[PDB]
Amino acid sequence: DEKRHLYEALLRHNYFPNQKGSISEIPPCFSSRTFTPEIAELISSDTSGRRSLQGYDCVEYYATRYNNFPRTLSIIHPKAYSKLAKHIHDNWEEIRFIKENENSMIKPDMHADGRIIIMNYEDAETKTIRELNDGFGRRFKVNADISGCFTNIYSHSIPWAVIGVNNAKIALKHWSDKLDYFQRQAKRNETHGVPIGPATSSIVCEIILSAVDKRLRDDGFLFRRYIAAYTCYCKTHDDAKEFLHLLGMELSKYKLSLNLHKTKITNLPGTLNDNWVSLLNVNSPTKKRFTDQDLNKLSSSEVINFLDYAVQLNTQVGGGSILKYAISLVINNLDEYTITQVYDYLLNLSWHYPMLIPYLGVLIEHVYLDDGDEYKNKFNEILSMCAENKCSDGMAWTLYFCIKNNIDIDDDVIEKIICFGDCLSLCLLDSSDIYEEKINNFVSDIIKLDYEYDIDRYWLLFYQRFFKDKAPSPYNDKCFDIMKGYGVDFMPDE
Amino acid sequence: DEKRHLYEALLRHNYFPNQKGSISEIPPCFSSRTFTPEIAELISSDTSGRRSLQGYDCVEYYATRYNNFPRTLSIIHPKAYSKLAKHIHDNWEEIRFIKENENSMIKPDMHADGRIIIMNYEDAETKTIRELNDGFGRRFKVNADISGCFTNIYSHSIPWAVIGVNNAKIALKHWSDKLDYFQRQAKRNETHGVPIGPATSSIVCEIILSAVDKRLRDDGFLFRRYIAAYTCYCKTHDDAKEFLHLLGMELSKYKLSLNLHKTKITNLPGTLNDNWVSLLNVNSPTKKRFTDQDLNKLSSSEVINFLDYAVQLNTQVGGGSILKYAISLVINNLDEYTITQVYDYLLNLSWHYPMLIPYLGVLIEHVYLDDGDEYKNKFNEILSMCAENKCSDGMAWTLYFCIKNNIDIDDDVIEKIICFGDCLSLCLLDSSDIYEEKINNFVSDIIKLDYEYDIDRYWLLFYQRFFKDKAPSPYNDKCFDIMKGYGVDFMPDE
Amino acid sequence: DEKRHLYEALLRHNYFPNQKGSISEIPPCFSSRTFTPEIAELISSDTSGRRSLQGYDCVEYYATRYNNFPRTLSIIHPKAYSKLAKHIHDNWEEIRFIKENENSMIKPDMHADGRIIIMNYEDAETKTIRELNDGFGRRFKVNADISGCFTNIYSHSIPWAVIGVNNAKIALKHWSDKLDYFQRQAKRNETHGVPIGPATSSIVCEIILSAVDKRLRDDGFLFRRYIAAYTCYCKTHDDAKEFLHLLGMELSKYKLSLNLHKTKITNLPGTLNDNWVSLLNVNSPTKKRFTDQDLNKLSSSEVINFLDYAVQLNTQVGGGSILKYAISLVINNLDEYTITQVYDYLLNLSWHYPMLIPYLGVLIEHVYLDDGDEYKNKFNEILSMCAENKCSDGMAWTLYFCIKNNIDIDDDVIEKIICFGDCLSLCLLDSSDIYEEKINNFVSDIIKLDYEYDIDRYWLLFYQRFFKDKAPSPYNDKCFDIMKGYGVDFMPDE
Repeated sequence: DEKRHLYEALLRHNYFPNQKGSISEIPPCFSSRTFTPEIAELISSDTSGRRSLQGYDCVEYYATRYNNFPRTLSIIHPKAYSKLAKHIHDNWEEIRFIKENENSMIKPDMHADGRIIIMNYEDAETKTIRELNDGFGRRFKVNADISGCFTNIYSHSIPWAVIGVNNAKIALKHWSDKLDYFQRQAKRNETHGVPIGPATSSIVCEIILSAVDKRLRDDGFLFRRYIAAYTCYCKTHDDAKEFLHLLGMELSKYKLSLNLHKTKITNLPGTLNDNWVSLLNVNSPTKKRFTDQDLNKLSSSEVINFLDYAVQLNTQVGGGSILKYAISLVINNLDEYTITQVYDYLLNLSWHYPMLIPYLGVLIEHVYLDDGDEYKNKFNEILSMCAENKCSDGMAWTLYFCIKNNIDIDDDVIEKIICFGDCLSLCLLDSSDIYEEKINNFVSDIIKLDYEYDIDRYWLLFYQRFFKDKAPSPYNDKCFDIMKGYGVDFMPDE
Repeated sequence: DEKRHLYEALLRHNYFPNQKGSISEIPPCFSSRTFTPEIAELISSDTSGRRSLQGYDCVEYYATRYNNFPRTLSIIHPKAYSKLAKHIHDNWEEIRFIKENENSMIKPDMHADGRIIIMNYEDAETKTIRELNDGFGRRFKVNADISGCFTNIYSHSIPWAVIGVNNAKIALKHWSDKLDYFQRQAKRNETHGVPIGPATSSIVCEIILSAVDKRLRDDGFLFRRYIAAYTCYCKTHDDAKEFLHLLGMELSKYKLSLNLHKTKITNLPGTLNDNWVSLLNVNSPTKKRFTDQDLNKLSSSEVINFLDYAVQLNTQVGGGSILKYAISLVINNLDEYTITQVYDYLLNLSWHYPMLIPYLGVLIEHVYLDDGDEYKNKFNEILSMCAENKCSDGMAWTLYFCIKNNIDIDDDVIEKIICFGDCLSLCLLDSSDIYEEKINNFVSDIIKLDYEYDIDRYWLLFYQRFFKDKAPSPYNDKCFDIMKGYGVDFMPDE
Repeated sequence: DEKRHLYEALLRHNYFPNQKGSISEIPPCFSSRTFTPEIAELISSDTSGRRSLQGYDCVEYYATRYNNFPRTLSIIHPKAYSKLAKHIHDNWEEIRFIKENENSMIKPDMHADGRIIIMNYEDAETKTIRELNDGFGRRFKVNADISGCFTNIYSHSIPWAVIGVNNAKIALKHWSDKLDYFQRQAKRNETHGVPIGPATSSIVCEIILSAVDKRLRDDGFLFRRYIAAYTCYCKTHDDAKEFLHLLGMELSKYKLSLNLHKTKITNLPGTLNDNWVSLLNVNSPTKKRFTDQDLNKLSSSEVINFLDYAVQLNTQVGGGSILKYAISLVINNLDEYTITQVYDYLLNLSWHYPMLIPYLGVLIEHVYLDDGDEYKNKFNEILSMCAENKCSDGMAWTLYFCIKNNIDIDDDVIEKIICFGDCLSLCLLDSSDIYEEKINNFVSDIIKLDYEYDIDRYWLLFYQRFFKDKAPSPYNDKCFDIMKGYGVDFMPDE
């Protein structure tokens, strides 16, 4: 069924931040499968325990963007998440109108892997045909962005999108009001904001933005939405300015607004992709597939020169993720002579740009890591940099490389891994079991605070220790106990 | 013979604007062959009829350049053209000194197809060797342009070029005076200007500019002429400024002048082609021929990315016809998977740039045009745009595609095709025979004016209707009758 | 042995300016082998003759850089050079500490060909791995240059580097003091400067700069030296400014200084090579080797378009030797159809850029030089340009092409070859033997001056005439006689 596929997707696949489909933002050690929908029903049914704080906090995760900026992905506390996912499942026949929207490019969809939200998933041919087809006969292309979107979505506006603003205000139960309550329970009983990364917040965002899409559609606008980005194709500048006005009205009705540093009108014909994308692909040494693998295999100077050219292009343009695109272009066709050179270049690029650390997972088997302890000092210097810059995805990926490849990790860099206080980093140090006593000091400092929001901020670490019998639950409810009795592990093996 | 080849070329091949050798400016439905030299002799011999207006007007044709600018090509009225071509033929032993000029790159020449004027015809190897050989040892490259050339060539200066200015002024018969008269009869008995596109005006321009070439040659200048463009190679800046001075004097003697927005001195070594040409060819995915066709066949992403890069390069440089060069680079090596994608990209580019419409004639058989009437609305939206922008070559090419592929054409776009009043468009609508009555209203409005110049502006439409027996001749002379009796058709089949 | 290999290298291989390893700065007609170490010992042992001038002058050679700037390479007078080379040989166990330095990239080393100093010699893979390895984890890259280095190295500071500044000042014999004296005797008994091109001056420069390298090393700086260029990799800007301060102190202690027009701090990650290098290599049509030679063979338009793109890139960037790199990329894979076109393009580029003349030695066999005397006028027009611009390497290479290919050379260009007064040019005219009498006038004007420094400036011409029995020695010492008796020829055959 599609209800069952959504129920699997909300918990087994898209609970953790898993929207990016090329490389994940979270290392593959952390997996949310075995958190089955029946365990979510049992958690929702459980009513024990008393909480002194309204709502639940989230395990935080600062992922690095192309400009090294942090984006705070969140792992919802699972007692607050099981109710939210179960509510979205039970109400799916009244929610699936977001699937029938045609202006939302990334939306819930029955993906084969098990997910429902995968950004940048559709193939290049259809994307090109759509871009030309919608750019047919038009003069201007308007790009608009919602300012926060994740930051300031109003949860009380979830019924406003569903049955209208004034009908919902008069009505103040209906399914969308309980959805608003359950979404609020996900993040500290707070009206504004949604945790970034779970598909439940993507569904909540799609529900609110589908009314905006409906009103923009009914006024005859050619437009597409990519999460919070609206692209409009306009025969004249009348359409260009009036779409911006109508989008501003429709967002302001649901308390949202437009990012005016991201608004720009560009005369068609522009570029189907961004300009740096075609600059890289035109100069890519892999741009032609030769149908024989020896020809497809690249040389040392070819890959290195393309990587230098990508570095200059990112310094000179910087409009997008130039390094990640360029590295994905050359990463899978490396010859054995290249692997050490491109590996060290990736070490250089991963230090300077910590979002490039996941690509280091491709080469680690082919590179002989023992060497003369060069890579040993490299990964620790990266770990120190990720501790310094407060970057969670680079820290977690580097620690996944350190435990998976058994490379030792220094004490002084751990002094800042423990002091940074990223939860997912501390779960990796927790799964190592060598640093049991520095982990114990941190969790004891959390418990001695007697602040439930800090325990909810480190719920993944606390649950991993409780499931590994190294600690008891810090909660008086049965949620951790129902998780552990059924075998829920958020750091599972194969 | 060469006299006979010129006589064929003036009427069968280069009567209509046919100078461009890669893609024609006029669709292949309009062909000037079967207008044989014997029919031209019979037209010249005929002396019947009375005309109230001095001279004849021309069928006008606004072709689109690389910057979307119109250039008004002209189809000379054939009673005024037969006399001109016959006069140039009879006097060819006194005209062929323009063929012996060595500084005129495009000039009358015995081409194999049947033409005598083909711009951009010589191969790249000789052009490169000439450019290096003439750039041997020199410091500066001067580029100069005649301002109007076609716009303000003085017809009375045709004998001035032939026998000298003062000798011709004292002489005021010689063959060049009758050539001046016959050239004036081509365009409304007007002294200034030549109809752009016939080879007779190219011969007239070469006759006048050969004296300029002779004087510049005798003063020891290394220079080449491309229609109205002079390139000079200079050992110092003394040569650079003095060539500009002498060219200004020699043009001002024959009443011409220099385009001073097109004058520029560039220090050698510059670029053999223009800079965007090498930028495209260096980045072209077809730049290396592999001697096997599967390797020569291109992929989807390769062609699309090169086309986006060409769009950015034209937006960023714009110095030449970047899109046409880039499309000619990739057009003939398309794989079957590409054809729909590159076709839609060409639809996007043809709408924005109407000179790119002729390339749509390459792909139309390989594209299944029935579809879901998408291409049906595309070609009509292009037709509306060409009606709006007053672009004749895009209109004529799109109509040639519409009749040849049998795709239907809307009434409201025809409301502006009839209102634009391009003659060659109305001959396509005339050959369709569905819109017989809107054509009849236009020609009746022309005839009711009783202005012979408007009848001469639509002589091709009037002759096509008269030859198809749908209308009588609007002329009291026998020229149309001698044309029709011998079977002259300007819209012939095979 | 390594002492013997150095002794061979100082005289047989690196006496003449031979540091560049791709194409030499001096044509292959001039070779310093057969000037064996035993002849150097016999010259050093000889004590006859009286000289009225202190020291010896050098045969001068203005080589053209990438910006057409002259660099004055010098061929040391061999009586002053044999003593210097023999002194460096005898003291090699006290000099070889410059070989153990790890921050000097170009230094004495046992090369296979016979040299000890070859700049730009190490392979690209190690250079890339070193550049990434030293750029590991750092924020800034400091580039610094010694201002003159060759121009103002203080010879009295040779013992200052060897045993310390104050110890050497108090000591005022030790081996480094006699090295300072012998280095002074090389150039006119002058304290400042070293003749550029002999390896003895490279050894003298390495001796002085190794103390700077030692002090910079002991203060924990990651830095590399390329002759006179220091590159430093810095974790912060504290290291960046403090390295510049310490390098300025260490150079000022040995009387040197920093080129402050060549000092710049660039945030890593920059470019491993320069930016134009990756721009050329990414756009190079030879960037992928196909393992079959027909595929590796290039077409006409491909090479010509890459050469035009290189010309624009050098006009637009100009940061390095863009033309020489681009030509070396395509020079060895030319197809037979290309050779004439790329040859004429190289003629164009050699005229405008005289450092590109040596590449003309690759193509001269494949090009049929007889033709219609086109290349005959080309090489003479180049010879006139090299005479005009006072460029010695272009003159010498063009004359090597003229004598080797037997192409005639005009009298009026020889009027300026004789008037320029480059010594190596006059040795080529001397070896031709046709122009025996214009050579005789020049050497008689030199001898009538009775200035020993001019005779030392043309010692190579004087020795070549004396060894060819066309003239007697202009020296009262036996050095020329011991050279000729053992068969020393500086223009030898095979």
